[PDB]
Amino acid sequence: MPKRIVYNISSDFQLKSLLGEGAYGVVCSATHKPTGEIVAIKKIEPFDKPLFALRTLREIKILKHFKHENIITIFNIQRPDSFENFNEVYIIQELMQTDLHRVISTQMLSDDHIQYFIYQTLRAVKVLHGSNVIHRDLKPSNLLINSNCDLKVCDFGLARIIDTEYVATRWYRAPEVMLTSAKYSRAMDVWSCGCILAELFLRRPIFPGRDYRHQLLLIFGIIGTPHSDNDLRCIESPRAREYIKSLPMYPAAPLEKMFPRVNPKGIDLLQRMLVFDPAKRITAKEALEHPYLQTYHDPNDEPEGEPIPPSFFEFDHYKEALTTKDLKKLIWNEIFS
Ligand SMILES: Nc1ncnc2c1ncn2[C@@H]1O[C@H](COP(=O)(O)OP(=O)(O)O)[C@@H](O)[C@H]1O
Ligand SMILES: [Mg+2]
Repeated sequence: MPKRIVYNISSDFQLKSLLGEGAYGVVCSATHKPTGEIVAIKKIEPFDKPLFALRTLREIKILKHFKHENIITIFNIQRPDSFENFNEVYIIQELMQTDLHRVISTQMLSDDHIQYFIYQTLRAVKVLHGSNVIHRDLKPSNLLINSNCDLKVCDFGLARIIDTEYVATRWYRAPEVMLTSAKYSRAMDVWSCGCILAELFLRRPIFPGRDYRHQLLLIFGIIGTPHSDNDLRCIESPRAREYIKSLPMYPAAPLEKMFPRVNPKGIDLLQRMLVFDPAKRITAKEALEHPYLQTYHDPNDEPEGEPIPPSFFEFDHYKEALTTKDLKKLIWNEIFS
């Protein structure tokens, strides 16, 4: 483990390996000496900028509010010693074996495993959506996987309650999001799920855009360029509609020929997810009922979720901006709840 990685945690924990390292979070596996149980600990420094603190607060509230087989299980959160020296949050969770990005990049998955993985992802999206929560950052690296192929979603800080900012990786973001100030919608998560399913089939990301322009170019190269007014109707900005009209007119690609080895039923489901008009995209519930997933579908074992009021994230609607001191107290009081 790199010496540059410093955790200020209980002596009952012995850090083992670095699992993830970014500008927002750092994740390591650790041995809980007292029990010999190995866990994952996510370290976050949330108070340099408001966006980091907001992301931290949403992540911990969602983690502590949800209980679902396809949502990572949180075990504990370190209790800070003093409000003054409180500058790091440590989230203790169940240790998973790997993540779907690593699996896709290292394994030749069978159609059955692809079905099971997308099924579990959609089952988690169903409960979030039924609770009026959109994830906004679904992608393979945020899907945790165990040896028995159980999949659990993580990284809930970019979530919003449906009623500078961190944004999802461009490769998995819905087109309408990069074309205007689109209203939050469940359809954006479904788009990400479509990108994840396409990636499972292709074994590499399907829309690896180098930038905003390129991303839209790759997307339309596959789903087809919306041409008529009716198609361009979902786009609010007239400037955005004009820009789309300046792109080449691509027809929808023949996926049956683009994926001759893939299960036809899987391609059908994929085409129902990667639709330009967000309103025409299949819902998570409908996707679970799709023939491609009949082996796993169980209408009596797919939690619908319970509505969460927007006030759960009341801070997202503040007029007079929140100070970092305001956010520090909010996170502190959430830890002790
Ligand atoms: N509970 C966990 N068990 C095993 N690995 C994990 C766990 N949580 C995160 N990871 C690893 O750490 C990476 C980053 O974690 P993530 O929670 O997505 O934070 P970030 O906000 O930095 O993306 C994941 O992509 C995964 O490889
Ligand atoms: Mg992540």
